[PDB]
Order: sequence, then structure tokens, then C-alpha cells
Amino acid sequence: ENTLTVKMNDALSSGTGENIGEITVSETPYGLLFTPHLNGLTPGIHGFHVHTNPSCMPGMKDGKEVPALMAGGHLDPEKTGKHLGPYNDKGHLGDLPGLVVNADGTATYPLLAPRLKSLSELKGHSLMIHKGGDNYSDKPAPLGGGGARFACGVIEK
Amino acid sequence: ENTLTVKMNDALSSGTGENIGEITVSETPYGLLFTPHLNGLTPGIHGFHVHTNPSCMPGMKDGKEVPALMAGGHLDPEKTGKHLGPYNDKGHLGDLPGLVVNADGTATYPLLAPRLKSLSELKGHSLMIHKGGDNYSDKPAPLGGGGARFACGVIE
Ligand SMILES: [Cu+2]
Ligand SMILES: [Cu+2]
Ligand SMILES: [Zn+2]
Ligand SMILES: [Zn+2]
Repeated sequence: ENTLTVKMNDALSSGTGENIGEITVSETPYGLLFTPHLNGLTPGIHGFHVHTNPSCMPGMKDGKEVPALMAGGHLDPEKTGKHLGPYNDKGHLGDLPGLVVNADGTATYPLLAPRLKSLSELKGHSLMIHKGGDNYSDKPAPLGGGGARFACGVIEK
Repeated sequence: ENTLTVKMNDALSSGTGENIGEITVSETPYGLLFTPHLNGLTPGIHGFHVHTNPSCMPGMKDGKEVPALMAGGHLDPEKTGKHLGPYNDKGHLGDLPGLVVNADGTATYPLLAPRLKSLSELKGHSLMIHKGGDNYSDKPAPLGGGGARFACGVIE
């Protein structure tokens, strides 16, 4: 393909929740462009990453159900172990720019991830929108401060 | 490392208004990164572009003083005459990603312009923040719908 469309749903401790739209991913000469067509989100910047597993299912951790835990960690085929954002090749390949949410809860602003070059790199993985933001660092909080997983979609094929 | 710090000031019909912070420009392997440290803006997305002239002063047009008119138009060394945004090399080279302003009126979210590669490409030009947004197209409104010029900073 030259584009793909990822449906995004809210992540619940019990499974999958409300559909909040889709994200269209296209290839550009500068990398992958993520153009959201979403609603249902808190205004501001949200952590936004490709995660390793093609699942948005919840999982148990320290006694409690965690929404979208089965998506696994940030996509990291080079096993860097480091959350350094979309502009640093020393960290997770799955680190995308923060998702920008408008005051009415829609997300429309397009996001360029220059380190990703082909839609093939997304196949068999998941897209994640977090409750918190992303300062592209593991300091002062791990994983950019994204925290909990709010919405999720699977890229199959 | 080599970075530029561009002070940004409100643009008024009578001249230059109050400072609203600065934008730090850095070079990355993927292009220039504009990291804003601004305040005093309306929440939302603002048209954000490099303009040709190293001035932010106002000027008269069709009988009215226009804020920051002296910056000229969008930087366009290839004379494309088209506004197509930061990801499309068929339009103005000066087209940057829209400036993201938080609910409290501050701008902190960093913006990558992949088509710009060296800080030297910004010397002798200006950075412009518009009142309106930017849909990276000349339709439905020309120049992405940025409209009037709200704040501006000279580089060199
Ligand atoms: Cu994530
Ligand atoms: Cu402009
Ligand atoms: Zn990461
Ligand atoms: Zn333009």
C-alpha cells in the first residue's frame, strides 16, 4: 500500500471500548505521516507510540487489570531499551511525536515520524495513545510520562 | 551545539509590541527543529512560516497599516508560488508545521521542518506566527488560512 487506516478504540480494563475514529498513515519523502481523524480525547499533548504486539487487550499487573497491557512495550526491534522520542535514533523505533488534541477533543494535526520510512515497519504492531504526554525522555518519568493507555488500534496484515 | 535563539514579539499596526518569548532552532539528522518557549498566544494551531525579509515592521497596504507587512511573503527560493506545508517540496520552503499553543496560551511542543537542513538557510529571514491556522494548502483559504500576522522575529 501507499496508505493505511488504523481504527482507534478506547482501552478498558474489561476490553475494547468506544471507537474514537481512525489514523491514516501515509509515506512521504521525509518519513511516515500520521494524520489523525479522532475525537473523544482530552485536549493537549498525548504520548503516541507504536507498541510491539498487535493487540489492544488488557492484562493483569500487580493484582489489577491494566488497559491495553497486551500491546506490550514500545516497538524496539534494535533492543535499545530507551525512550528518546521521534528524533533520536538511539531509542525505541516506535516513538512518535506527541499527539496533538484540540480543545473540542478532536485530533487532526498531522504528525511526521521521520525515523519510520515504510508502512511495512508498522505491520503486526499496534498504535497507542496515552493519558499523559511525552517529553521524549525516561526522565523525570519513564516512557515520556505517557502513563496509562487511553486508546489503541491494531495494524494487522 | 549550534542553535539559533529567535526572540518573538507581538506585531502591531504601529510597530512592535511586547515580547512573547523565544524559539530555539536546532539541527537534527531529520531537519531543523523549532522548539518554542512562548506565551501570550490564543490556544490552538497557528500558521508558522519563514518569511523572506529580515524585518517585522508594519507597512501600509491599500490604505491600511498591516502588522509585520515588511517581512514579505513566505520564503520561496524555488519560486513555487504554492503553499503546501512542511512535508511537500512542491511549495514554499518557508512552510513550517503549525505552531501548537496550549490551553494556557503557551507554546512548548517542538516542531520538525524536514525540508530545512541548516541554520544558515534561516539567516536574513524572519519567523512569523499568524492569527489563523494552517491546513498546508491554498484552499479553501490562501496560504493555509493563516490570515493576519500576530507575532514575528528576525533572524540576523
Ligand atoms: Cu506508548
Ligand atoms: Cu507566514
Ligand atoms: Zn518509547
Ligand atoms: Zn507558504
